[PDB]
Amino acid sequence: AVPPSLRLPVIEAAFPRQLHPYWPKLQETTRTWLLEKRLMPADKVEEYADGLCYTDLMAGYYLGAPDEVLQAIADYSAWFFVWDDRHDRDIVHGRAGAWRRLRGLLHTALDSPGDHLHHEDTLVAGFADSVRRLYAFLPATWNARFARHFHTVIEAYDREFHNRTRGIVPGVEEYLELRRLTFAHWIWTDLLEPSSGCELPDAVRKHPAYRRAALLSQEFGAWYNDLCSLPKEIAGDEVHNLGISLITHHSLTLEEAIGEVRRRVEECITEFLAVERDALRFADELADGTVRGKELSGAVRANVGNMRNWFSSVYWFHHESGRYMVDSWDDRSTPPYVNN
Ligand SMILES: CC[N+](CC)(CC)Cc1ccccc1
Ligand SMILES: [Mg+2]
Ligand SMILES: [Mg+2]
Ligand SMILES: [Mg+2]
Repeated sequence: AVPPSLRLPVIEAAFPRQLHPYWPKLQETTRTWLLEKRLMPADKVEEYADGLCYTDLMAGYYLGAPDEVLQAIADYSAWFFVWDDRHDRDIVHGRAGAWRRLRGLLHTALDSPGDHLHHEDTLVAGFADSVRRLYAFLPATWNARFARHFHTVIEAYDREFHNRTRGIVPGVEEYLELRRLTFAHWIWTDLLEPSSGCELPDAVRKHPAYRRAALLSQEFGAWYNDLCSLPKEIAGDEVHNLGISLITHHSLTLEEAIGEVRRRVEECITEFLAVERDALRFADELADGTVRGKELSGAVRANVGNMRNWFSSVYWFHHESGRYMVDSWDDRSTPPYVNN
């Protein structure tokens, strides 16, 4: 039973969950990978990894992905959670130098992952391994776009580091802009393409229906994370959360902020339903009788289907994952699964 304040009947009724058939193998393979890359200590991997549901989250999203593509995405995503944890810990412990160096190494590795496969920082080596594998699926033009997007993500994380160190809470619009980067909207959107086996031409992926459907899917995910992770984030002195920006710059109470975030989340769903019709119509138009047209149509249709799957995957992930279960921690400011 989902807590009343977080429950979204529309998701539960109109966005039925899906699960990729590779999930059982995926869960164990990512667990092994976390252990082999030493991204988490062995006993924490044993106690916590499965319960974190990181593979479940990706397997409920990129339906139809080749197993190897799903595996690389899942490893990358688990890495990404561990990076969020590292960033948090560096901030909490005032490790400005260690963060600066990691930030620099990630920019470098992103451009030449092969060279960093056995780097001394296991977090960098893990990143390089997943990124090298992601770069092996589609042409270099897709790789360059992924890299362009992720350079931007790294810098958003740096801005977060400085906000939290300088005690700054972003304004609401400032936050909403930053959140498209810290949640990595365009990375998850990029990864739809290797999942359906086709780098989409700019003309296709920048079609206003495709763009808007892709945006709304990610806005839902980010803002629903904000709604559900708010307790953990308040407990851990995190300042980046739509609710926190509203309490700060619009003078709402906690109750009022939760309500306003919920409303913005619900609106995302019905805005998506409307644009989804246009995106699927676009998918139909691409099927003009030609082989290429059919390829493009099928890929857009699969991608839009997965933009829809993201809603239900993110929704349930927040109620299933140990990551947000702050009520169960002895110290609410220090999640048990992070390296402190
Ligand atoms: C740190 C969390 N994460 C995933 C790695 C980084 C952008 C965003 C996210 C949170 C919850 C669900 C889905 C994505
Ligand atoms: Mg976080
Ligand atoms: Mg974060
Ligand atoms: Mg959060």
